[PDB]
Amino acid sequence: KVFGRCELAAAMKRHGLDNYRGYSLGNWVCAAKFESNFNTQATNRNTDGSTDYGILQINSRWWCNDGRTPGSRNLCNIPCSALLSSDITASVNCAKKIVSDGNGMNAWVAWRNRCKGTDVQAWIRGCR
Ligand SMILES: [Cl-]
Ligand SMILES: [Cl-]
Ligand SMILES: [Cl-]
Ligand SMILES: [Cl-]
Ligand SMILES: [Cl-]
Ligand SMILES: [Cl-]
Ligand SMILES: [Cl-]
Ligand SMILES: [Cl-]
Ligand SMILES: [Cl-]
Ligand SMILES: [Cl-]
Ligand SMILES: [Cl-]
Ligand SMILES: [Cl-]
Ligand SMILES: [Cl-]
Ligand SMILES: [Cl-]
Ligand SMILES: [Eu+2]
Ligand SMILES: [Eu+2]
Ligand code: NA
Repeated sequence: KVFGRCELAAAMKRHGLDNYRGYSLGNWVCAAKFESNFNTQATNRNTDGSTDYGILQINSRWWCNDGRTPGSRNLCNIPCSALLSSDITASVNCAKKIVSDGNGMNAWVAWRNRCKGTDVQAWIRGCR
């Protein structure tokens, strides 16, 4: 599923991402934009051979099992394929663990590089 901007914002908010670990809603929407362009079906290989899955591009090196990432952990106890669902419940639940891991949203390199320090509130501009 490709989410609308305000649609995804509404969904993330309902799942409790709004100011989760102090990260306001726009931070989360902004991250999704540059990780997946709002597409729950997005997958991308990383150089280390792990794969990123879903709206928030959650890595198979640590967070989910895809069965082809050697020496990896499945810390959200979930098959990676479940992060591609049009229901973002699993991604959001997993993202809460990731963001709580110590470095906050810096875990998403694209967030640090493209969202951090910017006017992220614009990402929820006009949404109810
Ligand atoms: Cl957009
Ligand atoms: Cl990740
Ligand atoms: Cl694996
Ligand atoms: Cl393969
Ligand atoms: Cl290896
Ligand atoms: Cl594990
Ligand atoms: Cl599995
Ligand atoms: Cl949803
Ligand atoms: Cl933090
Ligand atoms: Cl990670
Ligand atoms: Cl990441
Ligand atoms: Cl800005
Ligand atoms: Cl801006
Ligand atoms: Cl915001
Ligand atoms: Eu990646
Ligand atoms: Eu760690
Ligand atoms: Na894994």
